[PDB]
Amino acid sequence: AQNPNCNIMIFHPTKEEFNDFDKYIAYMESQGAHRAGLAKIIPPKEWKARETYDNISEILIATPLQQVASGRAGVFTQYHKKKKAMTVGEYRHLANSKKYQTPPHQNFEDLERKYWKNRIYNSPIYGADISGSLFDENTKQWNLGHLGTIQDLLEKECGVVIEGVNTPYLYFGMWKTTFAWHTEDMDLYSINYLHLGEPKTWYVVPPEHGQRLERLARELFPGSSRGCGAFLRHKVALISPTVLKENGIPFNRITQEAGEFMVTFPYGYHAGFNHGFNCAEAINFATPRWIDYGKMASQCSCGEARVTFSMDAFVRILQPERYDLWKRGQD
Ligand SMILES: O=C(O)CNC(=O)C(=O)O
Ligand SMILES: [Mg+2]
Ligand code: NI
Ligand SMILES: [Zn+2]
Repeated sequence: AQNPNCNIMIFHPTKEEFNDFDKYIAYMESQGAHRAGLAKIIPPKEWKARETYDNISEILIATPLQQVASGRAGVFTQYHKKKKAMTVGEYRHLANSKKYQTPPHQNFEDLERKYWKNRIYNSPIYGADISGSLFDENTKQWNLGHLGTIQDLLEKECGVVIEGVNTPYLYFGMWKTTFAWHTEDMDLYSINYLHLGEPKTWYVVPPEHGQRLERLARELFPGSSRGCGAFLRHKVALISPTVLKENGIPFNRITQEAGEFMVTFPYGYHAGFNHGFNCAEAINFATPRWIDYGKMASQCSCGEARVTFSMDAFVRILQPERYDLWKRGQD
């Protein structure tokens, strides 16, 4: 068995190997990358996402989200308070202000220490979940707006044609902006490209150990667990690495820098934080290996998780028994 300790693997494809996205994902899996839940892909030196980032300031962040924490420093939830619209240039200036800017630090480990000590005492503002793309249309390799769609994969594997579309999303971050512990919708893959700015630190639980994280979360968030049998789908709970280690939960960590891709694998729980002003692009995708994970994915039906249009068909076809209850949650 390849990668039996479930380490995060880092890949350096050549420009030739960067042509065929599906083939490269399957290669990485042949080497055991999926066992970690997360892999890094450093693009060949010949590649670029676009020519420059000098002209992005007028992108609008219609609904910036202030991430307000409750709990203790290593075990907390966050809620998203909606703020007034602002441009990317306005958000960048805000990120760099004395109130929000990255503190002085020695290295990524020192900054990570400071994040976990102090996150809860601040409420950073995240420009998350913005439909759009920063890939040039002429970028032919690993262009996250030109991937094969999940609806087409389902149709190719299973023969059933379904409605829905699959487009990318932009994330503009600042120091301390946080992504809570989650798997993707329908336990899909994700791919995330850090276009510019400061790093993103990731934590990940191997898919084979995801239920250990779920059991800890039920213990640590006992009201939420009574409310919903899949409350991590709400994407609000944070647990620090120190607390994970105290509770014996297997996990790994890695820091993504600008110009690098991360892939999350089906049922790989992940969480993390941004180091300072940055911009990432991410999208979900599927492969043949995903289908069995999609059929088994948990679902929130309490009403909180509320998701895209395109998840309907995935539930309907892969999980027909659960469909009626889940759809009630959506309505
Ligand atoms: O970058 C972020 O805030 C969150 N990203 C992801 O969870 C992802 O790409 O799957
Ligand atoms: Mg612009
Ligand atoms: Ni994710
Ligand atoms: Zn729920």
